[PDB]
Amino acid sequence: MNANLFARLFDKLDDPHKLAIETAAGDKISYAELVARAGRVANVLVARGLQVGDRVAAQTEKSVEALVLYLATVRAGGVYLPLNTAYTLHELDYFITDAEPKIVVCDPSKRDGIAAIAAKVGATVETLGPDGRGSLTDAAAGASEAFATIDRGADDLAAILYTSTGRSKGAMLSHDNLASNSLTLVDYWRFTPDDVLIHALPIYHTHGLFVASNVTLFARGSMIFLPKFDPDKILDLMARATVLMGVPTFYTRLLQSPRLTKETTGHMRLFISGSAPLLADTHREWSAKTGHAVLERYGMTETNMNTSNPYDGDRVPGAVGPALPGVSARVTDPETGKELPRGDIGMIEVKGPNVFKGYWRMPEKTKSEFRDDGFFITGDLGKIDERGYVHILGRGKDLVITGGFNVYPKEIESEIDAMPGVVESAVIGVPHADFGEGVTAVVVRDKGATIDEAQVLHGLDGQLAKFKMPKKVIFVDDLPRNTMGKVQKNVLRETYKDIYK
Repeated sequence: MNANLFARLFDKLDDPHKLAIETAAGDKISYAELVARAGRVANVLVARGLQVGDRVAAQTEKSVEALVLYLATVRAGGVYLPLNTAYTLHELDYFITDAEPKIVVCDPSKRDGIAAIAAKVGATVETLGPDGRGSLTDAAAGASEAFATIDRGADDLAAILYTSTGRSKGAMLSHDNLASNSLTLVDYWRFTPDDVLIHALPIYHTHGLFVASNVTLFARGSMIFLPKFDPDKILDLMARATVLMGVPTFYTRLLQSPRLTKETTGHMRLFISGSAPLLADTHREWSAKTGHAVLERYGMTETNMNTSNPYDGDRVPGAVGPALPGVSARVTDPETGKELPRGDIGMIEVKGPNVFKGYWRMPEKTKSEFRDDGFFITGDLGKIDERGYVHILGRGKDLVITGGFNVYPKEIESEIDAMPGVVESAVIGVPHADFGEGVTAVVVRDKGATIDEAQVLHGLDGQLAKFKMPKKVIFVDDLPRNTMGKVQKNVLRETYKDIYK
């Protein structure tokens, strides 16, 4: 039947009156109520000139109404284009010009400001504020709820999400890209209609917009729709929720709370982290304080989710799990494009029903990033181990070259980080008359941890090829980090420039 994501989500409901969404104010919206809301908004969009295939660009603060706009856009056969709330009027000009949306929805504060930009591409402007009120909401109230969901095929567009070295690119995502991936995750992450997801992520990125929302809705579960992340509120809610999706900072911040215990997390079923790697130390602490594991998973705008750690059993250090059902992952020589033996490091490529359709109005870039056999070149370097787990090892800028051989610091860092007493390691290359660069590990230990330099080197023995062995292990109270909290390896290289003199 209809491949329209809205139809896949809402066509057959056994229990339409069950909770879909609890708002931050505590309002309850059933599945039936959510569908009706979407019907009213879809009627407004069509009334304002939205035709099948047109884009709706939306720069909205997070609200249930903003989520409804996404659903309504796809229902009406439109292509939903969320835009980071951080974009200035000048920055919006780029996206609106590139995408040529028919409708632009923005905060009431920008209404008159975006008028000229919108007029340039022939778009109509509506508004939606952080409270979910605005011209869109005014109009929807007076619109009919009945709407015939537009027929769409698997490969028809549902959304465009822009990426973050060149200009920002519009990733074209199909109905089946979105439906296939979240349906796969419902099963892989063992969701049921009894699940309650704490939703504290932005909805202008893949994670909060698609993964959290679509997985919950395909599962027939519900979400508690928070406007933003707040450690105390989340702790509050865990007593009556089952799932949390977050990013590492969620977990590290939560860990800083005396409130975090086995009891306060006793009701929870599943914790997931994405976007950036969790430290092994954080995995360990979370497990020690709460009794729970935290699942990690590899994904990106162009591919949705590619892998996930298994629901049951072993996390592998440095890895984010095997390819999900339906998804193919491989590692290739970055230049020649030939697949490498398992365990060798190269370019990660993925193929599957999750992979996007290309970049909007950028045919040459689209051509260059796909192999002849349909695999998408991710830009990420890494390896796939003999167990099939994917290890992401960065994007190549941090390369160390020792005795003429390439070394990827993350490969070594994950092994050291997995050792008891280790908070975090940073592997760098500094001048070494014999090897050009000497592999060097700089390690933060737990207060009073007993692990020493010899123990780290012994632990690495056998785990990695000999040429990758650090020549020295240096212990420090902390790592230098930039204002964004990223470890500064240039600073480390300056500090330790003379260690092999």
